[PDB]
Amino acid sequence: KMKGLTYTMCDKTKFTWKRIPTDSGHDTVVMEVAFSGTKPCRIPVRAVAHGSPDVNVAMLITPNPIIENNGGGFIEMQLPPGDNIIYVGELSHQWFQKG
Amino acid sequence: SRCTHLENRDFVTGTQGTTRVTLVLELGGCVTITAEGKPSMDVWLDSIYQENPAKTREYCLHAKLSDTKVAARCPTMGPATLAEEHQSGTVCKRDQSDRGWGNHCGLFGKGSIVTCVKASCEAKKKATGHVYDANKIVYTVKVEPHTGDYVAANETHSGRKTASFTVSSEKTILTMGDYGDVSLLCRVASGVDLAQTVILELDKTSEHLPTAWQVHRDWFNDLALPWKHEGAQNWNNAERLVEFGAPHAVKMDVYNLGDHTGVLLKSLAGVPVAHIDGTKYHLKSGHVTCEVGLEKLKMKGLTYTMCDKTKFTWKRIPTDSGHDTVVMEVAFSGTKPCRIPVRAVAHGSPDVNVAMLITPNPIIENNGGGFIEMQLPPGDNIIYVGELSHQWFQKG
Ligand SMILES: *[C@@H]1O[C@H](CO)[C@@H](O)[C@H](O)[C@H]1NC(C)=O
Repeated sequence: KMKGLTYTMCDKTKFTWKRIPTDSGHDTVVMEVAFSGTKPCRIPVRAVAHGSPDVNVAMLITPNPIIENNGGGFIEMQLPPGDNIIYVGELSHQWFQKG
Repeated sequence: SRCTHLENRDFVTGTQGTTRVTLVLELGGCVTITAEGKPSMDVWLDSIYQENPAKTREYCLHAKLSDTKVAARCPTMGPATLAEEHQSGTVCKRDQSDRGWGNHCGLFGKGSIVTCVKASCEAKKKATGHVYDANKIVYTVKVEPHTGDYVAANETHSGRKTASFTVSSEKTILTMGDYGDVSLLCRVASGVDLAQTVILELDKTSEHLPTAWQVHRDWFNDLALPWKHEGAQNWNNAERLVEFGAPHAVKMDVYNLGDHTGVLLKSLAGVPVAHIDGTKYHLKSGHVTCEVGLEKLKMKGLTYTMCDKTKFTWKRIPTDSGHDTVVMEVAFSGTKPCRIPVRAVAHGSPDVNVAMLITPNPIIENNGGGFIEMQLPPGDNIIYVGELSHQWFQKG
């Protein structure tokens, strides 16, 4: 079963990193975010090929990423080569993908 | 939407200037009707039935054989005879038996022999036929407004309306609550061939059989068994379940040809069933032709506030219905009646909304309204319900 598909989307303003986007060595990117609302909610995660904001290119490895009353901040994803911007609502981080 | 409960469906589409749509409605089909600026409607033929259709010919499946009586005569004395030959409810055969001296008979030759067996039907071994009357058959047509309410097949939509079409039923108007009126005229002769049709019925209490079968009139009259009409006392053609074994002196051998139920059931394999709800005999296949009047339907809540785009969640995530439509249901968390802000985008082209809704002007009410059905172009799309979104891939 998919957990929390009926949860509220999180407030896009209320994110911070705990751990900035990082290459895992498996072509995936890993990260962790904190969220500051007192809530269980669905994380608004996406990524953009730089200069093309319309097409979301985030292939998540963590499907339907969710923050819970304890736990949930960690996200893993895969991205196309070249410049990308990762977003977690209003958080963003320019990511360059190798090869 | 009743027509999501079925894997047979049709979609009918009128322009803004449409009135009186003409349909064929079939049992186990369902039609969704759409018109620009009108609420969409699910319309279906619910049932075709009659209370107590006229019993025709009964058939007997298994004979109960009794009172085998024999009489025989010596070769000069002409015909042997029994009173049985003239009684009701007997089967008889007349034949020639070899006779001679010691066959306790004067002369060597062939003597007349007659045998008669009393032949009733075995208890509950009847196949009764029934015939429909165009002056007493009821077609039932059902309608529901294609609202944002999802209700399962074991549950009933509160906006569901029913029209009976007897031959004595003219153009009938159903008030779809807040959605205005729909009118129906279904012509009961523009339907099933009731002269060609018999409801064949065996033992109703048979736990491992159909209640009845819908069978052709000529084929039913060609069943090769003993038969009688309602209230008649004795079987015509009782011969059909009795064999006589070749004569031996003063014997001819009466043999009961056994229960023919399995012979019938093999000839009824795959044949359309008919249900029997006590006195009501229902067809399970067949159709009617209707005109549906859309011209007095109203759009509900076009003057409601658009909903707060932030306050949505899924109850049920976007899903393929199998009809090329996508279905979903959303909750909304404002304490309100409001118009749902629904749209969809071809992925990478955010400007053109591609959501062809099947639920026009989708609305959330103080109870009900969250369900949405729509159609989308092939390839990648994003569905939105305000700030909710879901990437949808459309097949073919
Ligand atoms: C329909 O079936 C479901 C599943 O068994 C059940 O939860 C529900 O109460 C049923 N509805 C009605 C009205 O029978």
